Amino acid sequence: GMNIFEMLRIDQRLRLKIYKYTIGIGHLLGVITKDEAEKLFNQDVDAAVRGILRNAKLKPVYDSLDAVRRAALINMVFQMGETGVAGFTNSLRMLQQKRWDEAAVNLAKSIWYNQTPNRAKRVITTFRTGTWDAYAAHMGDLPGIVRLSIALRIQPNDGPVFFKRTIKLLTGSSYKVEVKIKPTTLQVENISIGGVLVPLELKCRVVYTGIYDTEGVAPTKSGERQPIQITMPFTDIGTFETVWQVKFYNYHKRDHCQWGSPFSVIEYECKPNETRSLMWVNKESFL
Repeated sequence: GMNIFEMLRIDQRLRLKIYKYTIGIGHLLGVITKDEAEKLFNQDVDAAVRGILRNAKLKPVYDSLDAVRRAALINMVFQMGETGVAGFTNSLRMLQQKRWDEAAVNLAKSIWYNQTPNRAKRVITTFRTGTWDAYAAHMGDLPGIVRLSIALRIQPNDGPVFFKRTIKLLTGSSYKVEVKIKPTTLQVENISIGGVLVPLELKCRVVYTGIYDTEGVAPTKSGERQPIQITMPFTDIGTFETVWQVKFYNYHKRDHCQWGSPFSVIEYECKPNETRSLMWVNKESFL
């Protein structure tokens, strides 16, 4: 009995305070309650279906679709409005004609996909298959988002780190690590960086610090890069894990870690889940 309401609860974060303007479960436009957000959400789903049915470009497609694929169309209209979705002229035709694979391929070429690829890929799987397969692993998503940032500075002079995205690191060195987490109540004890354990201590988003030691790390073979696993368990909400692509340089080639594109921080948007082996890592931004 999965349905559009639960689908949108997975795809659209809930906010009780205005944010860019927007509030509730993606209600476009200063503090509302949970029940009032839920009523607004139900009204907004209603408005999306009413907009489909009034629109001469969307109603015939909607009518022709099964209940599951109808939810995918409502999801798009909820996200971007009736007029925007009615602009998907070719894909709509493909859906009406039961050309599920062509529609799915065409929808993924859109700027919509590029702007919100995780949500778009789920919506597209729903159109393609007429099943809720793409939402199965999101059963149990926690309602909130986790934001965390990781920054490195080379000691002793708080020096910058550069990419070229391949991060350029120096062996035989010490880096100050800063991890900033929202919400501030979340707790971590350690981050592992390529198998190097970095104990983290809270100071003062909430800010954790440690020191990442690269003494004894082998330099990367010339013209090659390498992944390093990044792992940070949280106390209750699961484990953050990702890969960085890095090149390690020795003392003689240290000039390579003095030039390039700097990154002050990498920002991650994550979504915890009750039972998934790892939190969802939805966005990574080098800044």
